[PDB]
Order: sequence, then C-alpha cells, then structure tokens
Amino acid sequence: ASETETFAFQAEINQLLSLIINTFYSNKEIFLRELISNSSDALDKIRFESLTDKSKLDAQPELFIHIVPDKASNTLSIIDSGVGMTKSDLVNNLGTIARSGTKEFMEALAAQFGVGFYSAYLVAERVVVTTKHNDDEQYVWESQAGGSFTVTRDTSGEQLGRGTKITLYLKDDQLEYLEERRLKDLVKKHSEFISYPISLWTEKT
Ligand SMILES: Nc1ncnc2c1ncn2[C@@H]1O[C@H](COP(=O)(O)OP(=O)(O)CP(=O)(O)O)[C@@H](O)[C@H]1O
Repeated sequence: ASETETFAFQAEINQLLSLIINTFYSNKEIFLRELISNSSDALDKIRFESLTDKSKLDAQPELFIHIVPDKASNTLSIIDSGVGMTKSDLVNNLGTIARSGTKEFMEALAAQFGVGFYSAYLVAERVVVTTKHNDDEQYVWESQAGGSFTVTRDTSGEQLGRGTKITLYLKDDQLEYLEERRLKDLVKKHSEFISYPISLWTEKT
C-alpha cells in the first residue's frame, strides 16, 4: 500500500550531521548517554500527562528503558515506555528541528554540552525509529544520513502500544558497542545516575 512518505533533510540538519559524522571522535560513546537522555525525557513527559489523564499510562503501565545488542543484525536498540511520537513529531521534531542550542554549538567549535539524538550517527551508518504515541498510530522513521529520510505508517507486525525503539545499525568498526563488558560498564557509567531503570539484555551463545 506504500504508507512511506519519503522526505528530505533540513539544510542545516545536514550540516549538523556532517559535523558529527565527519569528525573522528575518540569516544563516540557520547551517543548512548544522549539517547538515554531523550528517553528519560519521554518517560518523564508520559508520566506527566498520566496525572491529568490516567488513560495514558494504561498502554504500558510501567516505565522502563531497554538496551538490546543483537549480534545477529549488528544492531544496538534503545527502548522505552515513554511518550512516543505522532507522524508530526516524527517529521517535525526529528528531521526538521535544530535541537535547541544552534549548530553554532559545533560551528563555533571550528575556531560535550549535548548533541542529542543525532549523536547516534557516529557509531551507525543507518538508524530506524519505531514509535507509538497514544493519539496516533505506530510510525517508522529511517535515514542513512544521506540527506533524505522516510516516515512510514506501521500498522502491521508488532506494536509497542506506547513509546519508542531506536535501532541503530552499527558501522563495521563500531561493533564494540555490541559487547556486554562495554555496555554493562556504560549502564553503570555516565547517565547511570538518573530517574528510571536501565535493563541491559544480551544473547547467551
Ligand atoms: N525517545 C524519544 N521519544 C520520543 N520523542 C523523541 C525521543 N527522542 C527524541 N525525540 C523527539 O525528537 C526531537 C529532537 O531530537 P534531539 O535529540 O535533536 O533534541 P532533544 O529535544 O532530544 C534535546 P537534545 O538536543 O539535548 O537531545 C525531540 O525534541 C523529541 O521531540
């Protein structure tokens, strides 16, 4: 049926990506704290609307963050019970939105506070976001950071019912972040100190 609406990137978002990706960072580990942030924020926002209305939390009436390395697909996934996004929050907040502090965060850096979501693309060549808000259906956002992304209505297969799953497809050199030592440490590490619980799940072979 083609629920995919293919869009193109902000001109400045492109710059923002070019900064991140095309600068070798010793520690690209920044990205994880960056994602767990936006997740805490999402759990925080749903926890809020959950006072004014209790029909909200009913979806998954528990607030969690899951981290799944999967060596099959070489992906690292981040999963919360948080607010989620509508097609609008997808097409509007992810791709078309310059996060708070301007790219002059980094633009003046030619001459971390925080990078946010886009920090993901230093360890991954590709990323897919599967999300469920309450007022809207489940949508799927995907980009290779090649100056266009795609948003697709996903009414089929499995639903979270609420919240968001970010799955990043790691670059061939970046697979260290599929490791349990690497990650168990990083759980307990920067942004372990936080409101919600963090489960790391790994496959025993
Ligand atoms: N886990 C999540 N659940 C739902 N929406 C999310 C999300 N992570 C990001 N978003 C949406 O995408 C937007 C833009 O992403 P981005 O990470 O660039 O900014 P941010 O609002 O997370 C602050 P920062 O720049 O510090 O991360 C967010 O404002 C939010 O609307």
